[PDB]
Amino acid sequence: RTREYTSVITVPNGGHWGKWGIRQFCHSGYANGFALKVEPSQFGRDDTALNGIRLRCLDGSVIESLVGKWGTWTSFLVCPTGYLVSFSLRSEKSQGGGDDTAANNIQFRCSDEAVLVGDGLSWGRFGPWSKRCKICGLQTKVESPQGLRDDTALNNVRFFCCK
Repeated sequence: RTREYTSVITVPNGGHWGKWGIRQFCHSGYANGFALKVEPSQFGRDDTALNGIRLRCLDGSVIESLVGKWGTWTSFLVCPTGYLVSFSLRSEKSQGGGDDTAANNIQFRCSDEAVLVGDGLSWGRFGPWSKRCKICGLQTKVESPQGLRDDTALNNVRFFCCK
């Protein structure tokens, strides 16, 4: 890895199908905001999944990891004061085969205790909060990124922590 980190923060819900992308980090400091690549809040088009998470680092740099090709990017949701420290994922439960457990939405906790809920899909439930640390990078697991709107979905995400 280029930037050094002390640990990885993960959550227990969230899919297992897809390929992990490249690990991206803020050049300096931590991230204090995020945006999402989601499909416009319209009706008819069957529900699918998030196609990406993108963080803003207090040093104006923006990072994402592996992104899907569908949906549009929302404006950023920024920390009132600190930086991001913990995240929770919204996902439906599954079964043996149909592992419908892609990530539907995400909410973060900032260092000042503010909670920022992404404006995503609202199907499923928020699972437990990951542990807390100073978020400086991320890595995304996306199923068929270049695929059809059909099975392209961000399945999981993990963030890296810095000193």
